Amino acid sequence: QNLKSTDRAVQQMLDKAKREGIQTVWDRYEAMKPQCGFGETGLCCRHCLQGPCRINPFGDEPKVGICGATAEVIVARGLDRSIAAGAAGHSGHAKHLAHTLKKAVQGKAASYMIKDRTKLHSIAKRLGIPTEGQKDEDIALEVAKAALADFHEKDTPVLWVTTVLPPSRVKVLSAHGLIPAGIDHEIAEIMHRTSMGCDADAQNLLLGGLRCSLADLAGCYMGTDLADILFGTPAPVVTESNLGVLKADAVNVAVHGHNPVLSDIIVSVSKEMENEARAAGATGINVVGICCTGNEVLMRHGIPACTHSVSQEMAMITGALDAMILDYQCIQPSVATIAECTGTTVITTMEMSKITGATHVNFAEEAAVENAKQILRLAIDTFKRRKGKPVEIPNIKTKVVAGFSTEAIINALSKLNANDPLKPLIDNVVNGNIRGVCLFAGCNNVKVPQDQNFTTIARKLLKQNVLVVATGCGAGALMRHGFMDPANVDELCGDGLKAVLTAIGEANGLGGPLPPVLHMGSCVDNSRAVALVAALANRLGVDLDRLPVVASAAEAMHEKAVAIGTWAVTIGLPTHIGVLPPITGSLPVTQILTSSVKDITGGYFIVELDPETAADKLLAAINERRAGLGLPW
Amino acid sequence: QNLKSTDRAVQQMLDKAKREGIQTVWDRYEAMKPQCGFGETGLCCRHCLQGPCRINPFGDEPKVGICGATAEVIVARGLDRSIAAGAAGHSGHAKHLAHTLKKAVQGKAASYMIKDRTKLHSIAKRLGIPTEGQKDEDIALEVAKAALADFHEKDTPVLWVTTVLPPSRVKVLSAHGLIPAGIDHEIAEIMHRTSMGCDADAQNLLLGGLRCSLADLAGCYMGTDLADILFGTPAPVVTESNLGVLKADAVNVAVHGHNPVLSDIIVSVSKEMENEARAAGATGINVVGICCTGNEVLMRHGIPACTHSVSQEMAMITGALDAMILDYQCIQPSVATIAECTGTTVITTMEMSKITGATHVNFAEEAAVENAKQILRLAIDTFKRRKGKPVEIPNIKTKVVAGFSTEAIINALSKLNANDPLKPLIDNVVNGNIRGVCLFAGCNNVKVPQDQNFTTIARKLLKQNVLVVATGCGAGALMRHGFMDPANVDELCGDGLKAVLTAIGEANGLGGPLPPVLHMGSCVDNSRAVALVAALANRLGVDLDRLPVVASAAEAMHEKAVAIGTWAVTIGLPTHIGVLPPITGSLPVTQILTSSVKDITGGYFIVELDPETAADKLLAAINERRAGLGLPW
Ligand code: SF4
Ligand code: SF4
Ligand code: FES
Ligand code: FES
Ligand SMILES: [Fe+3]
Ligand SMILES: [Fe+3]
Ligand SMILES: [Fe+3]
Ligand SMILES: [Fe+3]
Ligand SMILES: [Fe+3]
Ligand SMILES: [Fe+3]
Ligand SMILES: [Fe+3]
Ligand SMILES: [Fe+3]
Ligand SMILES: [Fe+3]
Ligand SMILES: [Fe+3]
Repeated sequence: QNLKSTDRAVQQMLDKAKREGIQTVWDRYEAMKPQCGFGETGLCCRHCLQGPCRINPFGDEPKVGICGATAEVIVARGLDRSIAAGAAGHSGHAKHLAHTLKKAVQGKAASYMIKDRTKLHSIAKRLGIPTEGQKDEDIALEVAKAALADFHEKDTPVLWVTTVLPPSRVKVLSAHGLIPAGIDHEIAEIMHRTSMGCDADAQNLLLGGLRCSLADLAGCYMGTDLADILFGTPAPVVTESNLGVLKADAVNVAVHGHNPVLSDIIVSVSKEMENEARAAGATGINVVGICCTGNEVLMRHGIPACTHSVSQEMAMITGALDAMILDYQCIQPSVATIAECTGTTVITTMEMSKITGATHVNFAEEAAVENAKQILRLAIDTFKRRKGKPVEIPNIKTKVVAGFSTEAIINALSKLNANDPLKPLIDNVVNGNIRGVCLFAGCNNVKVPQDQNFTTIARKLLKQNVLVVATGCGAGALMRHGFMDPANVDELCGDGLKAVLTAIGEANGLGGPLPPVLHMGSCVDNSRAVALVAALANRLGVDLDRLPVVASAAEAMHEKAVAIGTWAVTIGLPTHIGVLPPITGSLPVTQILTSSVKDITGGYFIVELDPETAADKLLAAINERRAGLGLPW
Repeated sequence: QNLKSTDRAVQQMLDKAKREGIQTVWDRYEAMKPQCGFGETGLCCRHCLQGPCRINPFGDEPKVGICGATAEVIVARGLDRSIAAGAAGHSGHAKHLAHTLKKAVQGKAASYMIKDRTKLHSIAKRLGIPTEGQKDEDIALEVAKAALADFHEKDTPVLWVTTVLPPSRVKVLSAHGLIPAGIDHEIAEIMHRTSMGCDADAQNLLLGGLRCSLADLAGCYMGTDLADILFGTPAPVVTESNLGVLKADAVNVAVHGHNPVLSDIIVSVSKEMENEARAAGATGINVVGICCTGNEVLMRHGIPACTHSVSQEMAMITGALDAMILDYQCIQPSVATIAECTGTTVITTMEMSKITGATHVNFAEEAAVENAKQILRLAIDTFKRRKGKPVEIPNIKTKVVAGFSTEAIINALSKLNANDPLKPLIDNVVNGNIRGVCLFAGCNNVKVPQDQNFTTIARKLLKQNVLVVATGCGAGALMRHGFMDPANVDELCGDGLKAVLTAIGEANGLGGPLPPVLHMGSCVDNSRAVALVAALANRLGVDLDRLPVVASAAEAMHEKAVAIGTWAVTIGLPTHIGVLPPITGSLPVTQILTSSVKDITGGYFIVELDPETAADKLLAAINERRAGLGLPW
């Protein structure tokens, strides 16, 4: 089972699933092998009913699609649609939060409110919205209107791009025509240009993809901005992760998906139902996280994270998961059938994401508290039904220090230099105590033993004094393996990094270092890493493609991960991806994405499936940036 | 070659291509066989980097995707993305025309103007825009603003749906949640809901598809509305079709693509360059049409149609095609490589649709006349370079009577009943001289001998007194086979239909009947058929699902054709498709689309690849509607 997952709790549940005959994601993967090589390389097209068209990577015919589409075109069109799909997900999440904010301040949903007034005013100021003499509710209405306006064409470009990157970066992108005109506008233009008989030039297609990836970035940044207004900006928090956070004697409720608009409410209501939970024989309601909705409630409230990504079904295999409350994205639909064998109540809540066989509760912000109580009552009913049933919760968990929003990081550094908080970080980059910054992002993927690339790469970088930040299921992988426990700093960190983590920690009262890796939140909260890197760029007077900052989607899966990787490249970062995207069928497309894009945006993809080699390549990319700044490395 | 195309001119060019060694679409199809059965049935997913996933139609594993996605989910997600892509194309075309109109009336592009003031005011009235006391330019600005506003969420739903269907139909659709909230909003929500780990219920997915198909309808109707304001509403016109419309002694310039914003200008400028063409040794500039941009200029100006769809490369094989001027959609990218062997100058004009190896001219409405002259000068240069080269233009052409906009049809019928123009049509439906109405729409497809299904089905329906209307490449197929020549009415039409076509023709001065089939325009102008059918519905006080009206996408190919077929179903029509969409891998999805959707919208798909059988099925659908109205059949 260590060939399926490096997580010992997951391995234990894989053994239980095997003896109980419950099929898992790894079993379904095995049943899919050998997978189609045309699809894996990108050399398949189904964009019209003359297809499917395939092209042999090598050899004889077919060499070209029926309409004449070349391998270059086919691969670039497929990739562009994946970017658009990812942008559609992140920006659908942001759009939902925009409507939620508008409702809150129009007095239509009093379960929601402006919790972070400081963040509201700073976002308003960034967008050019006047705050002097205005009611907070009016400023917020303007912010939510601006958010909605970035989805369509208007007299300005997408402000959640142009106001969040350095002017010099905006200028470079504008010169190449890459600034998005509107988020849903770009998604639709991708779907148009990639349909049959339209764009058929790889460079032109890929430029469109880069622009659509910035629409994804805008959705991510908008989502983080709106969620912080509504739910609070994260600050350091201490919690736990892995399946041992489930408690046999409690009602275990997982929040799973991406958008916390309902699961933030679940967290609140669950505490006010502690006595109703007790009347049913439980100690309490134990809300736990899965995937990014879990990250959201971890970062804001310290809710423990049960599991992530590819291993999500394992939480149900314990027998102790009374409810799984779903919104959208990255939810394996197998959960609805597994639930019949495990006793879990799987509940969908969003109209555009239902799963056959799950119970649907139509969540409305207007009714959030009532809907939450209905859902938790189902979970309580379920707890009662498992009276007397043995459960097998692996007694395995890690300590997690998290909550490192960009504001939190700036505040932590400000204890070393109150009026120039970024300077202590920069000083330690210059002197080499911090070699550079690496962001780990993205999913797990069944093709890769779970977490093996995140942990292997992170260990090498941390020994070389790289400041490692993480989001999403990359943060999930690292937290489940102890990378967010400060007790592991001596083992994992080089001496320079340890010194910096210790100096900042001790200056923040902790009598101990910051954790080895800083958890910056959910996938949309990759936008927080952008905010940090852009602030560093501003403070140094250079663009992001001169900073010693890299990204790694070390185990990517979702179309959203492709979008994030592409915008990381577009904003100027060397960007590692540790699974193969469907590009190898076209050398010209591969060469653009891994090399000639450098001449457009300064960033580039590093495709490398061997994680030791990827770490070396990421270090070389960091060290090249250091050399370009005239720094030792 | 009659196994490739039923068009004799195409067959002649296929022989020339074969002896010259020029590969065609049919050759590329042959090289693709056998095609992938997983893709053909819909049982392939590439929505995440754990794929590709395939499901065996029958037999053993794989039975489910890696994430747990069932065959039902996989098939419904694929279909929904095709609908979204089609909506993206039709509504990208409409959006372009909206911006063109706005520019025209803001004084930014004086090559464009309000040509149809009556249509402008009627559209304004339909949308609720005041016209009394307003400058036309201000009414138009309001109409273009409204057009742009339908792309995004706002306080009203998409007006180019809710104001163009009967209230009773709007009510049925609203009750099922099917009215789109915004065109690009729906496209993005489809891309989101279909991404990994989101919507996983076939009925829910398909309802989303139906709603997105109405966003496609809105784009089509918007496109026709805006093009009529700018370029004029079609009225009856007489021209010719097929390759014999090329002239060896002239500069032959094909306009090809969909959006006529530039090719309407090409038509104008070409006439003012007749003397510059003569100085170069030509008789003149002979503008000819391909595909739907060709239909647009045929309907408005009588420009002859050279060819359509699958046979587009054959126009180049003649050796006499000096330029091919491209916008977007349905352009085989092979044209750019064929042009090196045929001497044709292939010119792209739109930023989001380039083809490697073609010459790009950046068209701007602000510069339309200048850009057109640059392009035509290239075509003239090309004509000169073929001084002395033999050409082989098949001496094959048909006479085409076209220009039957809905306004034109109403006007024609008004000569039989001035103040109740629809009543003569209804009277003849009731008495059986007109059995019903069939709309032929969509593309040719290399899988089907070109035009064989359109002509086979149309012949059977016309003998059974069906009034046949046609758009797009369905109109192209029928025009190239003589179905738009009134001289063929005696051979093709039943006695009842002949009597009606003759009565209307003779009442319009023609001393002869209307043609056997009425050409209602381009693919967006499927919206004109909706306008006609909705007006009939209004006049009878029933909804469209009670009218004896059917649709047939008899040879479909493009994602746009899937969108049109789906909205034809959604508005209440029995809708034949004569190629297999990728649905047969899921019986539940097939059953929804061909049967249980009847209980939602009253329409349904009829999937039938044998064209004689399809005609019988379409007649049975018409006759069932007649029976439901208590009429003989
Ligand atoms: S778009 Fe071209 S390559 Fe794709 S399926 Fe259609 S014919 Fe084949
Ligand atoms: S979304 Fe599911 S079915 Fe599709 S490729 Fe990914 S794992 Fe396979
Ligand atoms: S041929 Fe396998 S992915 Fe299309
Ligand atoms: S396996 Fe052939 S279309 Fe994917
Ligand atoms: Fe995910
Ligand atoms: Fe993610
Ligand atoms: Fe992910
Ligand atoms: Fe993630
Ligand atoms: Fe994830
Ligand atoms: Fe077409
Ligand atoms: Fe069409
Ligand atoms: Fe078509
Ligand atoms: Fe067509
Ligand atoms: Fe066509």
